[PDB]
Amino acid sequence: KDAQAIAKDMYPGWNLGNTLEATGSGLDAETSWQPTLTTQQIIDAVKAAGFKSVRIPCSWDIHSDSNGEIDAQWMARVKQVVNYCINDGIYVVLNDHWDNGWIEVLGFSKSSSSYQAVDEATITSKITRLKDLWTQIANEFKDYDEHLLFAGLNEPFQEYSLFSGHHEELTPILCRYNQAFVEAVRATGGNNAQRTLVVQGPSTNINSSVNYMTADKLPETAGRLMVEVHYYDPGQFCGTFDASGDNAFYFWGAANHSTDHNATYGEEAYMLSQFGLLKTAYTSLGYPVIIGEYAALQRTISGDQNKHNASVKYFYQCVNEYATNNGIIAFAWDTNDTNGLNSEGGSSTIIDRANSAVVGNNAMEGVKAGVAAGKWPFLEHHHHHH
Repeated sequence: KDAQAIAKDMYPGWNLGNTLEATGSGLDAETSWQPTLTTQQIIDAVKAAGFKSVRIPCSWDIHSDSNGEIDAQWMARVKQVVNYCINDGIYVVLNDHWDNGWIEVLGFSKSSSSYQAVDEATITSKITRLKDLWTQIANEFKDYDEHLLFAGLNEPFQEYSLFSGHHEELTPILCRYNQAFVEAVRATGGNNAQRTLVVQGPSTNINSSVNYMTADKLPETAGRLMVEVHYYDPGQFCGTFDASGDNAFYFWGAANHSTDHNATYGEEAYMLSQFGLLKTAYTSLGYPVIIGEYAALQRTISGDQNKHNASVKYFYQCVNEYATNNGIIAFAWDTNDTNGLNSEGGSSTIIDRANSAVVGNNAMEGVKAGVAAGKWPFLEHHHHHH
């Protein structure tokens, strides 16, 4: 089944956050940034809640030896986690994540502390490492069917203090990396020739992506390729910046404002506009898009708790409704932080992994409502049964 075919069955998505991407060297890294060892029961709970796809952030360079070989025990563990999903018919988006910045930062600057332009030797060196890691991964997973997707990178050059203002310069480099990932995986043949692969836009940023990474620059024609961006506007509601205290947003959506801590930008019209850009650039041209991460903070607040809860619901609802309508699959960022939900600072956690249950009921209700309201657009060249 090709990208259009799987996309329509993929929404809504969920992330196994703060898990396999942690930058530890051992299998214990899985429980280093969150507490709960993944199990089949946990993944069953993700399905039971209504999610159809799981993105698995995963680090690999950090689990490699000095010759670049990925630890066999790490690889076996990632495969077990993938298999929990595949056993349930869940689609999996397995990536290479920040991974201590080996490419996310150092593919684009020669320094992690200040911006120092890379040269051809750096770029070709990073291409070769990227193809090495992806050859290993792809070969390991070669016999998995279309339920397994690979995503080559995560948030290329997202680090603002280094890369702000350099997106035009850096996007052509990212296009080379994305092409390298695709080439390496396709070369391994077998199901890997036919698997849908996911390439990332500049800073996984909508505006930069649709500007600098137009469809003619993608590494394959439409068919078995998707494009990934992330979506965290407005950051004071979503958790990326200025998101606790006086500058935080607790209320979101025209109908949900309260006494104070109201979102002042980034509400429903803004979201719709942004998602529309992705339709125009990619999904209308036969490249499904994944919003690989999004979230809102669910908090406990001293003000109007019901209005905050409604705001969280409504945000998840809008993301998933507007994504579906635009041929976009959205994946909730969830780090299994149950305690933050009981504080002003909040948490985006929906699944209580330790109890294999939903604890983020407002967010979850919103996801469900959004998916239900959405109408997936079909871009076909032949009759399908429907």
